[PDB]
This record gives sequence, C-alpha cells and structure tokens, in this order.
Amino acid sequence: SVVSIPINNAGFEDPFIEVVDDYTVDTPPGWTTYNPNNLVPEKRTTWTSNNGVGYVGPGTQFYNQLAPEGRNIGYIYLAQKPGSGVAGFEQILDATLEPDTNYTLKVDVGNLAGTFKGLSFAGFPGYRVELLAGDTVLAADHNNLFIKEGEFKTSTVTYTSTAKDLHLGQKLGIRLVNLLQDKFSGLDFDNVRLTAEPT
Amino acid sequence: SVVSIPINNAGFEDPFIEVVDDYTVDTPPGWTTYNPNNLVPEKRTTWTSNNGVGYVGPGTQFYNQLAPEGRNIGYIYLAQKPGSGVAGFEQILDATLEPDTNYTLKVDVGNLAGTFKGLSFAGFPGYRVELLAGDTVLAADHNNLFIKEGEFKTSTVTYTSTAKDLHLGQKLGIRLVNLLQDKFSGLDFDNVRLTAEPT
Amino acid sequence: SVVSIPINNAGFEDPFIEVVDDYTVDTPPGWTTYNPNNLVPEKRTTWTSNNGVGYVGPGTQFYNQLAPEGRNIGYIYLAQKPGSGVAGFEQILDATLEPDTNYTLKVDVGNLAGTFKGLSFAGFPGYRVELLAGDTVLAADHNNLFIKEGEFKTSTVTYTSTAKDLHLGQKLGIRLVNLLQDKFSGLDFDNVRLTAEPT
Amino acid sequence: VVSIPINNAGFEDPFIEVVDDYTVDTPPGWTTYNPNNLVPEKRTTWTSNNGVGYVGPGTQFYNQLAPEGRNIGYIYLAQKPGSGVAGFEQILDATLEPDTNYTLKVDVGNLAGTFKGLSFAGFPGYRVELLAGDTVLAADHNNLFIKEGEFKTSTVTYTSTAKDLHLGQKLGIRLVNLLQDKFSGLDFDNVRLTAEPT
Ligand SMILES: CN1CCC/C1=C1/C=Nc2ccccc21
Ligand SMILES: CN1CCC/C1=C1/C=Nc2ccccc21
Ligand SMILES: CN1CCC/C1=C1/C=Nc2ccccc21
Ligand SMILES: CN1CCC/C1=C1/C=Nc2ccccc21
Ligand SMILES: CN1CCC/C1=C1/C=Nc2ccccc21
Ligand SMILES: CN1CCC/C1=C1/C=Nc2ccccc21
Ligand SMILES: [Ca+2]
Ligand SMILES: [Ca+2]
Ligand SMILES: [Ca+2]
Ligand SMILES: [Ca+2]
Ligand SMILES: [Ca+2]
Ligand SMILES: [Ca+2]
Ligand SMILES: [Ca+2]
Ligand SMILES: [Ca+2]
Ligand SMILES: [Mg+2]
Repeated sequence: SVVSIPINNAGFEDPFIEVVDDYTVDTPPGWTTYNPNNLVPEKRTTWTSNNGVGYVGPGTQFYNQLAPEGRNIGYIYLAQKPGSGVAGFEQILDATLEPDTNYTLKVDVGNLAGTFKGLSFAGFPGYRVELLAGDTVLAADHNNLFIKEGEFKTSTVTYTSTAKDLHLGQKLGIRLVNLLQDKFSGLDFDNVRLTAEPT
Repeated sequence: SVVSIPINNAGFEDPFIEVVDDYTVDTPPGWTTYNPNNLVPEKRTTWTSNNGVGYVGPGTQFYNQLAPEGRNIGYIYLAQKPGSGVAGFEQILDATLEPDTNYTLKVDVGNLAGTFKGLSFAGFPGYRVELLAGDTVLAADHNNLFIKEGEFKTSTVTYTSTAKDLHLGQKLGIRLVNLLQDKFSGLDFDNVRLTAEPT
Repeated sequence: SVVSIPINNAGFEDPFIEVVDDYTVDTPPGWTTYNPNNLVPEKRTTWTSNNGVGYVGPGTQFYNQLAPEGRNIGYIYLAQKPGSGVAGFEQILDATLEPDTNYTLKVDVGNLAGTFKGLSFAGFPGYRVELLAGDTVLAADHNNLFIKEGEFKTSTVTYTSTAKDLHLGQKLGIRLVNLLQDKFSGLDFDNVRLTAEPT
Repeated sequence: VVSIPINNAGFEDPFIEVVDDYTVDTPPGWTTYNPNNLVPEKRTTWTSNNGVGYVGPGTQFYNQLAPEGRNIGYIYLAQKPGSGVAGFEQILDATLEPDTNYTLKVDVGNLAGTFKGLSFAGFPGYRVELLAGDTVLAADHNNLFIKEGEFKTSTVTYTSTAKDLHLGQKLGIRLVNLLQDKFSGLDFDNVRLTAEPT
C-alpha cells in the first residue's frame, strides 16, 4: 500500500568521511544549494556560509548520539546576521504529484552542541522542511519541533492530493531550510524519507 | 501551569450576524488584513477579494457542521488566479515572548463546500497558520492538514523558547493565511487559542 | 402648463455609493418593497431575493452604458423560480388624482448583462410599470419594450383623467415590478419621472 | 410579416340581423375569462354578460360603424367597481417562437349615449394581454384615452429571445374589462396578431 519515493543521497552518506567530526564544505552530491538570498558563495571556506556533510560517529563532540542514520548528516551554516534570509538544500525528484495520494515527508533535524576551537554552538537558527510540486510549496513544517542541544528530532510534513489538484504531474521536490532566526546559525539534517499511499 | 494568552475577537463573534450564511466584507474588529501582495482592496464588494465574518449556523449551505465556536467564522476570499500571492488575518498581541515557555497556537481551518447558481465552492487554496514574535515567524503550519469539503480541522503550531532567545520580550503575533495555491480560493478560520506553559 | 410631480429618491441616488458595482440590500430610501407574494425577506443577503441601490459607474461589468441618471440604479432580484410571484418598488406620492389631467410616467428599465465566476446574468424576468390612484392601477406597461442585454430603455405610461373619474382626490402612486417570468431574474430601474398636464 | 390565425377575430359570428341588437352568450371561438366569477353561466340583460353586438348603419352607441364588419364583442359587468375583472380569452394553435417580434392589435370601444334611461357615460378601463401558456408575456393595461363613442387601436408588443422559457407554449389572447368605473361595458373588435423576425 505505502510506497517509498526514491531520493538521492537521502542520508547524506555520500561522500564517505573517515575521521569522526570531520566534514566537507561543498554541496552534498545529489542535492542542490537552496540559495534564494544568495547567502552561500559558490566558493566556500570554514569562515563563509557553507553546507556539506559531517561524520557524526563514535564519540562525536557535537551530539549526545550518533547520526540518526549511517555515518553522516548534512549541515547548513550561515555566517550572516540573523534575519539576513534563508538557505539550505533542495532536491527535485523524478516522481510527480499523483491524485488521491497521501504524501509523508520525514526528516531528522539536529541542534549542534558544545564548544569547539573556542566557538560556542549553543542556540539554534530554526528550520523549515518543505514538500514541493514544481516550485509550489505544498506543505511545510516551519520550526514546530523543540530540539534540545545535542539531539535530533523527526519533522513530519504531510500533503493529501485530491482528484483535481492544479499541480498534478509536476515533479515533487524537497527543501531543507536554515531559517537563520538566531545563532549559533548552523542546522543539521539526516534520513530524508518520502512515502506515497493511495487514499 | 498552562496559561491562556488573550486574543481580541478570537472566534470572530464580532460583529453579530442575524441570518444564516450572511457575512461582512470588512476586516473583523480586533484583526488587521494581512496583505503582503495587495490582493485585497481597501474598499471591498461582494465581487472583489475580501475578508470578514460569516454566520455558519443551522441550515448552512456551506458545511456539514456548525461553526467550530459560537455563530461565526472569519473568511478570506481571493478572486485572483492561483499563485498571485497570499492574504489573510493578522493580530499582534499584548503578550511578549518569555523564556523557557512552550507556546501552543490552535485554529480551526475550514474547507467550504457546495454550489450556488453556477458558483462552485469545490477545492481549497491551502492555509498557513503562523506564530510571530515581532516581524519573525517563530513557527508555522503550512498546509499539513488534509481538510474535506464541508469540514473544519484544528491546526496546532508550537514554539518553545530557551533562556537566550533573540526575540525575547517582543510582541507575540498570529497570522491566518490563504495561500491561493488553487480554487475555490476561499478559506475559513475560527476559535483561535494561544496558551503558554513554563518548561 | 406641464408640471412635474415630486417623487422621493426618484433616481435612487440615496444612498451615495463610492465603489462601482457596489450595492445595498435594503429597500431604497423613499420607497417601499412591493411584496404581494412575500418573495423578498425582511433581512436580505447575497443568497436571498433582494432589492436596493446599485452604482453603475465607469467600468461597470453589467451594462454597455452608465446609469440612465446620476450614479445609481434601483435593482430587484428574485431568487425563487419563475412563476413564483412578483415584487419590486412602490411609492405613494403626496399628489392626488385631479380631473381633466394628462399624466405621463417614465422610468428607465435595465436588463443586466454578463457573467461572474459561473453566475450568468443572461436573460430577463419581464417588467411592469404602474401608475396608481389609491389601490387601483390606472394604467400599466406590462413588459411591452424589448430591452437588450446590457442596456436601459424608457417605459412610458399614460393616463388621462375625466371630470367624473371614480378615483379623483386619491393619492397617486408608482409601482416598478419584477415579473419573475424567466431568469436571470434581476432587473433595474432608474430616473422615475411623473408629469401632470391640464387637458 | 406572418399573420397568426385567430378564430372569430372580428366577432362576426354569429350574424345579427337588426342594427344595435346583440347576443348575451360567449362569442364562438372565444371563452369567457372569468377569474373572479363575475359572469354567470346563465345571463340576462340585468346580469354581467358578454356576447356580440351589431354596430351597423345609424348605430345609437358610437360615432362610427364597427371597426370591422358588422359586429363587436362586448363585456358588461354588473358588480360594483373593484369587484374584479372578466372578458374574453382565446388560446391559439401557434406557439411561441424565438427571435420574433409579435404585434397584437385590437380596437377598444367606449360606448356612448343613453338608451331606455341608461347612461353609458364613463368607461371601466381595459387590458389587452398576449399569453404563452398561462403567462402574460406583454399587456396594455389601460394606456389609451378612449373618447365616448370611439374605438382606438391598442397595440401590444413582445420580443422573444433564443432561450425564452415559454418557447413552444401556445400563444393566447385576453381582452379584459377592468371594472375600474362605470358605465362598465367595454367593446372590442378586429383582433390581429402578427409575427416577424427580430
Ligand atoms: C571556523 N568556523 C565558522 C564558524 C563555525 C566554524 C567551524 C569550523 N569547524 C567547525 C566544525 C563544526 C561546526 C562549526 C565549525
Ligand atoms: C556547522 N558546521 C560548519 C562546518 C561543519 C559543521 C557541522 C555541522 N554539523 C556537523 C557534524 C559533524 C561535523 C561537522 C558539522
Ligand atoms: C468565501 N466567502 C466570500 C464571501 C463570504 C464567504 C464565506 C466563507 N465562509 C462563509 C461562512 C458563512 C458565510 C459566508 C462565508
Ligand atoms: C441583480 N443584483 C443583486 C444584487 C445587486 C444587483 C444589481 C443589479 N444591478 C446592479 C447595478 C449595480 C450594482 C448591483 C446591481
Ligand atoms: C338593461 N341593461 C343593464 C345593464 C346594461 C343594459 C342594457 C340593455 N340593453 C343594452 C344595450 C347596450 C348597452 C347596455 C344595455
Ligand atoms: C353593454 N352591452 C350589454 C348588452 C349589450 C351591450 C353592448 C355593448 N356594445 C354593444 C354594441 C351593439 C349592441 C349591444 C352592445
Ligand atoms: Ca546519514
Ligand atoms: Ca546549537
Ligand atoms: Ca466563532
Ligand atoms: Ca472547498
Ligand atoms: Ca439614477
Ligand atoms: Ca440579463
Ligand atoms: Ca367586427
Ligand atoms: Ca362609455
Ligand atoms: Mg478573547
């Protein structure tokens, strides 16, 4: 009855990282950088806004737990001051909106904890998880969960299509967004799952 | 330890409406028209985009139930084509954002049903319910409930403040939004409730 | 020697209306609702039989002309099925029927045109314009003029009193009647004029 | 311009031999329009009545001969003004057609003089109606001023449209005495109904 919709690099496991708490600063394969406010430069450093993957592995300093799934999470970090805009990840899927279907989008959202190289990761920028059809946002979870420092929680976004939806046949999309509402303005995501069930 | 946050005209019971299925075309008292795309004119007619209150009482042609609370609901109707923008209701409260507090916003959202002499009320434009602090959207439910033709369902939006939140001491706010993602592009709200509970 | 008999609100200009195609749903001031079949309720809505005044200004969707006189017209719309009865406007004048006098009553009658979101204004219910003395209809034009969609035409009713008329000294009166013989079952009136002239 | 057929349109049936003589029974081809039961089944000279009258050479009642042929059709109502209305009705075989301008004409007579001590001064008012089914499409309710001893031609106009509700219903004619005043007799003659494209 309930069907899994394929998503590329849904657990950010690509690329493989060898040393715990190491990370990349380039867009994860299979994802695009959602950049409506042009906060993330094409060429990144550890100083600029950036995104990529990080290995949340045995004895990680940043969390009270391992990655929700496999080795890695996907992160978005924004250097600009709170209120300067939003950015994150986007992926347009091969699947299209079908009529009389219940879509359930689940993503794990992480609030980084601790102190590293004299930098405090206390605080949280807010998140939004969006399900798209074309570039319409069908349904979204704008920051409803409370996520304690050093944990992940599962966001759930749901849409139900009717027989005559205007967006039928448009490609489904997912956006994972750093709201940059506060500092520390890094946000982690993991284990994106999307299911469809005929109504 | 749960506390009610007072909201003016929270069930749109002002003004009194005498005749079932009658309605106003002016901003309900205590509310303002959220109008970021200027879709709703200053001077409204029965022919234009409009908002107001509407009596969903015994014998309603619009619903398979009465108003969620009292006699009336607040409606926002947009005449423009899907994707023209959004509009709805906004109210800024006296209450301010306090630390270590779980805020819970609930609102009933209505999908109007039926026909009238060639007019069709089938379909639904999408909703979003927002909790604000100042100009910031702290949390929002963007269209996650599926709502059948001729029913209301309760949307719940939640935010939890920490001790160090950047928006502490700013005025809480509520926005009820017609997404205009499809037609028929009327949307109803009722029974707005906001509670605050120390963590 | 042609004298014009004063009629209150003869051109439906009270009340003043700001917005083109806006309208009241209350009997126009100076008039009463002629309601022999009780088709028009005391409290009217968008969904009921109604009457009132309507602003036909530059840009109106209803007519290929402006109002015959000033800004406004007086309208009567009947929701009930054709054959259900008649309704409209009546005004009893201060003037009385005098002997050996030619009476000329003129009124412009409007047939609405067009379409609104599935609603059609195509068709016309028939009109009757009546000159009264007391409760007696002295003369009436029952639907003799062909009125094209989106235009007004002038109806003229004539009565010549003799020295021995049964009704001498009775109060003159005017009735503007929606016949409800077909649909669309709204029609409009404007610019009511009554003159008296010694024979 | 098409002539729509009407039976006994001139009230020429029945033939009357003596000038100013008359019948007191419903003219052939017509029915008595009687919504208020003012006219009895059995009529005398004292009751409300209807019939035909020979307005021939030297007629006492008019300044002219019948508008058409020998006879007119009359309606007289004995009841007091305001008691109601009565007259003649005929349903035709022709039915309402769209995009058509219908013109109904009838001459309407205001009887004059004194006869056996009765004054015919005054006039009850008239209404000429065009019908489709039992709907009055159009009517002249007493718009003409008719002088004592004259006939004047009443004209009733209706224009049909493409989606008229009454398309295909039988056309009909009513000639009505309004009983608004006395003397409360009313005469008609020369009923003509034409049709032409819009
Ligand atoms: C030098 N900068 C800019 C601010 C944060 C950052 C990091 C460098 N390594 C990191 C590892 C984990 C989280 C943040 C950083
Ligand atoms: C916020 N930033 C900036 C650079 C890397 C980083 C991480 C966020 N979560 C992480 C988990 C594991 C390793 C690194 C990061
Ligand atoms: C969508 N619109 C436009 C005008 C009023 C209307 C209503 C919506 N809900 C209602 C409930 C009761 C009465 C009217 C309305
Ligand atoms: C048929 N109806 C019912 C409600 C209003 C209306 C109008 C008719 N002519 C009008 C001219 C101007 C404004 C409104 C109307
Ligand atoms: C005896 N009565 C009472 C009512 C009218 C009448 C007439 C008798 N012959 C008539 C000839 C012409 C007109 C009227 C009458
Ligand atoms: C008003 N009444 C009642 C009985 C006869 C009648 C006539 C009316 N016109 C007439 C013309 C010629 C002859 C008789 C009548
Ligand atoms: Ca992972
Ligand atoms: Ca943190
Ligand atoms: Ca309410
Ligand atoms: Ca609906
Ligand atoms: Ca006017
Ligand atoms: Ca029309
Ligand atoms: Ca004849
Ligand atoms: Ca006479
Ligand atoms: Mg309150």
